[PDB]
Amino acid sequence: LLEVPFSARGDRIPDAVAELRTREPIRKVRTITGAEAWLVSSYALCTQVLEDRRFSMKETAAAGAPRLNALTVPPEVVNNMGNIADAGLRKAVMKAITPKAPGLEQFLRDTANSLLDNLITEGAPADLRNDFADPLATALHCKVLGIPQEDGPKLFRSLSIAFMSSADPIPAAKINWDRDIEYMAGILENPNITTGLMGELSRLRKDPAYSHVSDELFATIGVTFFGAGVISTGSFLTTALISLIQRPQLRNLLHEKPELIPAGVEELLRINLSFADGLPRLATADIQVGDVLVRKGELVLVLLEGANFDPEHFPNPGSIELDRPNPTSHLAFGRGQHFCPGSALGRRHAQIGIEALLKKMPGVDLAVPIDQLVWRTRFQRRIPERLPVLW
Ligand code: HEM
Ligand SMILES: FC(F)(F)c1ccc(-c2ccc(Cn3ccnc3)cc2)cc1
Ligand SMILES: FC(F)(F)c1ccc(-c2ccc(Cn3ccnc3)cc2)cc1
Repeated sequence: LLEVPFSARGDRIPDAVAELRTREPIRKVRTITGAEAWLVSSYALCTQVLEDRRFSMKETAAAGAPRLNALTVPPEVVNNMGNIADAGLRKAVMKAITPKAPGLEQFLRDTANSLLDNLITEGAPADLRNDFADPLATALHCKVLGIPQEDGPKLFRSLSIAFMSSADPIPAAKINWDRDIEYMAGILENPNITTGLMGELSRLRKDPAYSHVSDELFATIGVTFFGAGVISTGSFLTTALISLIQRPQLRNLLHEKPELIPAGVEELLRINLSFADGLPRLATADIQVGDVLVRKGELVLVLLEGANFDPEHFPNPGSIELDRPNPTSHLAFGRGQHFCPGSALGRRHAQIGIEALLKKMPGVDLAVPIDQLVWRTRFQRRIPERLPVLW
């Protein structure tokens, strides 16, 4: 039986996705746990699944369900956004993580420019993942959360394990989870934390209108938004920079006309292979999806690059076109109930990171042949361990 995932490489889509989309856009596969699942790979069917709440994210955590991979968080946390909504906290969380907070965009620029200055001073080769994209992501999310910049690196080092995609439970994941929860609980008791997401959560925690919300949920919001945000933005920016380096004509165009960078980033989002696995959902009813009657209790995997390279929806899908008529209709941030709450911040992180890099390193290029990149395996993202460049 066809095993997923197909390839950990984030620099090229396997030829098999297109043939699967054409012939079997919903197809039975085996996951790394040994469970069976339905892999959905066309734009039409991917959108159907994500927009039908009966395909439940929450129920993927039920005991005895077929699993894509092992949980790395407590089962209740799989429903974290539903818990946030039920607590009446959605508006406050969204307001705290907008890229339009005063001084945040300028903080992003100053930080990106400082990171790039340090690389230039040290001399090529430079590692654009470990010494640019991930530190930029980490610094951004410390500022967004309102926590000390010096705490970022230790929090960041949990993520190589927290976002593993493993057949079995991971002992280190619980060690790091409990420790990072204790950190965020301490932050909520820290009177000097008055800004960002944790500053706001700290205030709502003492507000009688939120008296019933548990201290547990408040800390969980901090841990999960730091982790999801840092791993997602660092990983997306890293693999977007590869796609840009691989396209010197686009690199030069965006350097010459940086007003096109937002449109470029939107296409880089569309063609991005950062998510290593399909998005998992558990059917809570018998539901027809294409030629398959998905049965209650079965696992469905929504393959984002299946949708995003679907030639029916995105003609010439492998080509970056800055003037498509449906440019944000990609699924890089998902779709439906669980659409990424950090999408605006993720866009701005990448836009500013690319703007700064192209200004400082207009001649940026890989310093090793592309096949020498080492792609992380059994992880929820596809990323190179190091991204060596010259300029
Ligand atoms: C380019 C950057 C990003 C990408 C590509 C991305 C991608 C995604 C996708 C595809 C989903 C849907 C998962 C699903 O439906 O199963 C998602 C959800 C989520 N994202 Fe992002 N994300 C990014 C940035 C961020 C940031 C900056 C934050 C927070 C600061 C964040 C926090 C979350 C959270 C908490 C969820 C869970 C939503 C839910 O369970 O309803 N992400 N993200
Ligand atoms: F909202 C957040 F906190 F961000 C959040 C959102 C979703 C998850 C999630 C974790 C795993 C799986 C799949 N899976 C594997 C084994 N069992 C279920 C699906 C969803 C976790 C946290
Ligand atoms: F170990 C910590 F650092 F504490 C840690 C552990 C796990 C998470 C986590 C947050 C969300 C999701 C689901 N998810 C992925 C992309 N979008 C949603 C999975 C994992 C965050 C932090």
